[PDB]
Amino acid sequence: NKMEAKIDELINNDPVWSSQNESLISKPYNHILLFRLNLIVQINRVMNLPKDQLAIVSQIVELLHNSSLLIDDIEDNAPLRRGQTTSHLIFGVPSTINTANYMYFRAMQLVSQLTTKEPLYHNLITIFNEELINLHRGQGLDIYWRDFLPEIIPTQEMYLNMVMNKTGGLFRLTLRLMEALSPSHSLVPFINLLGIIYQIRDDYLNLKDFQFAEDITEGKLSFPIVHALNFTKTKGQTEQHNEILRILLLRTSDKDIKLKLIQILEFDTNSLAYTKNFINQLVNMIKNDNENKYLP
Amino acid sequence: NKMEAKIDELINNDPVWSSQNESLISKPYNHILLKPLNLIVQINRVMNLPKDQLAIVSQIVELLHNSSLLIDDIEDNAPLRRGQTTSHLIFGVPSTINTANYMYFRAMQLVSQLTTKEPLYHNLITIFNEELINLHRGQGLDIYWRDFLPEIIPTQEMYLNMVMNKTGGLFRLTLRLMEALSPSHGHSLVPFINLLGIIYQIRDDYLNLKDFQFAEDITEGKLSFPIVHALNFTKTKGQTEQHNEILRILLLRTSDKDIKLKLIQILEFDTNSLAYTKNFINQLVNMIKNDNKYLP
Ligand SMILES: CCCCCCCCCCCC(O)(P(=O)(O)O)P(=O)(O)O
Ligand SMILES: CCCCCCCCCCCC(O)(P(=O)(O)O)P(=O)(O)O
Ligand SMILES: [Mg+2]
Ligand SMILES: [Mg+2]
Ligand SMILES: [Mg+2]
Ligand SMILES: [Mg+2]
Ligand SMILES: [Mg+2]
Ligand SMILES: [Mg+2]
Repeated sequence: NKMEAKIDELINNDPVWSSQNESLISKPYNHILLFRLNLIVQINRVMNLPKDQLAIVSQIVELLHNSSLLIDDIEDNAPLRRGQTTSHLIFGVPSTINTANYMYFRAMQLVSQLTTKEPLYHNLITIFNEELINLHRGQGLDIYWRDFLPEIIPTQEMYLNMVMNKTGGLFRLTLRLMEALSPSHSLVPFINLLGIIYQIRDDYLNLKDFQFAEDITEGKLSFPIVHALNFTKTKGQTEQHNEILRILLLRTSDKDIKLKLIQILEFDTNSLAYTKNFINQLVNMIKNDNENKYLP
Repeated sequence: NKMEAKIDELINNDPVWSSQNESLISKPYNHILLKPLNLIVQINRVMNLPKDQLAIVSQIVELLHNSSLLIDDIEDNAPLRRGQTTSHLIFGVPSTINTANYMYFRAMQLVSQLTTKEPLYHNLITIFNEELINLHRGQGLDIYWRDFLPEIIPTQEMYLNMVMNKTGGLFRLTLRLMEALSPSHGHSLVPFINLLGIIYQIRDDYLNLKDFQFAEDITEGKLSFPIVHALNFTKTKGQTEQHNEILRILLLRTSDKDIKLKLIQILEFDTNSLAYTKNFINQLVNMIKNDNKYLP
C-alpha cells in the first residue's frame, strides 16, 4: 500500500536533487577555487560579444580549466597546486574524479545558454566536443609516454603535436567559441602559438625555478627532457642517455638527485639554454609580426 | 627561419593525431571490451526506430556504459570486472581515467550521427547532457556517503533518490533518446524504466551478499540497500553495538572472508535486512507484473 504509493510518486517524478547534495558534490571543486579572464577581456576587444555572453564563456572556461587540474593532479600524483594540498588528498581520489567529471558536463550545459539560434548552437556544441576530444588525446599521449617510458622516447616534433592537442585545446576552445559568437583573419594560429609558448615556458620554469621541479618526480617527457634524450642519443652519449632515463624512472622526491639531472641538462646537453632560446624564437614570431599575419 | 616555417605550418593546421596514437590511448577501453542490447530491442517494438538508427543509439549507450565501469572500478578500488583484472591495475589509474573520460566525448560525438535536423539534434544533446549530469550526481552521493561514513547514514528514501540518479540515469538516457527519435505509442515509459533501474540496482546489491552467503560490496564499504536498512533498523531499535559493528566492518575495507560472512549473518539473523530486501524486490516486481499503467 504505502510502499507502492511512495514508489509511484518517486518514479513519476524527476530525480530528487537538493542544494545540500550539490554542495557535497562540489567540495573538491570549491577547494581549488581559492589572468585568463584578462586574455578573454583583451580578445573581446575584437570579438565584441555582449557582456552577459562573455560572462558565460568565461564561466565555461573556468569550469573546464579548474576541473582539468583536479583530474590532472590525480594523473600526476601531485601533492600541491596553487601552494595548497591538492583536492584528491583531502576528499579522496574517488570524489575528486567524479566531481571533476561532473563539472565537464555542467560546463557543457552552459554552452546551451550561449544562444538559442539552432544552427549556431550546433556549431558551438561541435567546437566544445572537438576540443574536449583533442585535450584528452593530448593528455593521453603525454601520460602514455611517461608511464611506458622507456618504450617510446618522443622527438621534438612529436612533443609539439602532443602540445597542440593538450595545451591548444582550451585556448582554441575559448577563441573558437568567441569567434563563432562574434557580432562584429581568425586568431586561431596565434592562439595555438600562445599555447605552445605557454607549455614550453611551463616545462622550462619547472626546472629553472628549482635551479620543486615536480616534473622530474612525475617523470614527464617535458620539452628540455625530450631535447636532452634526443641530443644524447644523437651524439652517441650512451651513459648520459641512460642516466637521464634512470632518474625520470626513479619518480624521485630527492633534491640531490633532481639537482643531478638538472646538471646533466645544464652541462652535458645544454637543454635549458636550448629551451630558453626556443621560447625566444617563438615569442619573436609575434614580436616581429609587423605585417600582423598572426596578430590582429 | 626553418623552425619558423615549421612552427607556422604547425599552428595553421589542425592538431596532428594518428591512428597509432588512437590505438595507444584506447588500451584501457579495448581491455574491457574482451568482456560480455536485447532490452534496447524490446523497447524498440514500441518506439520503432529504424535499425540503423537503433544501432547508433546502442553504440552510444555501450560506450558510456563501458567507460562508466572503467571509472567506477577506480572509484571503488575494484580488482576484478567481468572475471578479469580491472584496466586501472594493468594500465594505471592515469591512463584509465583519461581514456574513459575521452570515450564520454566520443559517445557525445556519435549523437550527431542520429540526425541532420537541428531542432531534434538539440533535444538529443540536452537529454545526453541531463542524464550524464544525473549519473554523476548519484555517483557523487554514493561515493561521498561511503568514503566519509559515518558522517552521513542515508535513509531508505535518500538511497532511493541516489539510485534514481545513478542507476536511473543510464536507463532514462537510452529510453529518452529512443522516445525522441520515435517516428510513431502510448504513455512515456520513463516511470517504468525508472522502476526497472531501481529493481535492478537493489537486486544487484542483494545478490552481491546472497551469492557469497565475493561480497565485494563489503570490501568496498558501499552503503548498499541491505546495509542502509540494517543501519537504520539498528539505530531505530536501539541496537547500538550492532550499528557500530556494521560501521566498523564497512570501514575496514576488508577482504577477510569470515569477517564479511559475519556481517552478512548479522544482516540475515539480527536485522533481517536480507529478507526485507528480498520482499522489497518482490513488491517492486509485483507493482509491474500486477499492472498497462507502467508497461506499454
Ligand atoms: C577539459 C577537461 C579534460 C582536460 C584534459 C587535459 C588536462 C591537461 C592539464 C595539464 C596540466 C599541466 O600543465 P600542470 O603544470 O600540471 O598544471 P601538465 O600536468 O601538463 O604539466
Ligand atoms: C559518463 C558516465 C558516468 C557514469 C558515472 C556513474 C557510474 C555508475 C556505475 C555503477 C557501477 C555498479 O553498478 P558495479 O556493480 O560496480 O558494476 P556500482 O559500483 O554502483 O555497484
Ligand atoms: Mg600536471
Ligand atoms: Mg599532467
Ligand atoms: Mg606543468
Ligand atoms: Mg562499482
Ligand atoms: Mg560504484
Ligand atoms: Mg554493484
